[PDB]
Amino acid sequence: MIKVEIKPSQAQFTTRSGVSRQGKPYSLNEQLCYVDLGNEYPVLVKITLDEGQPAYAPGLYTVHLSSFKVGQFGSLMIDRLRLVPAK
Repeated sequence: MIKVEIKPSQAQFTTRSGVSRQGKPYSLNEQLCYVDLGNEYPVLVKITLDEGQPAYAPGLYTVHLSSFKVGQFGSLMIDRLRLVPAK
């Protein structure tokens, strides 16, 4: 479990439907690169939704280390480029 600090500056959240788009069944809601853990201020870490997750909480959120399928995919890639767990 890792923590992120998705600031409200770009914390837009659009509820995703079952099928928002034939290509992408769920809408994307990415914010910025923020993590509550690192050298000091939010390090550069995005909680890439990757349509596998919705936007959650503005300001502060947590990007699970297991914020991706492990073993089932083998990679934390499912929709697009994803960042490894912050630490």
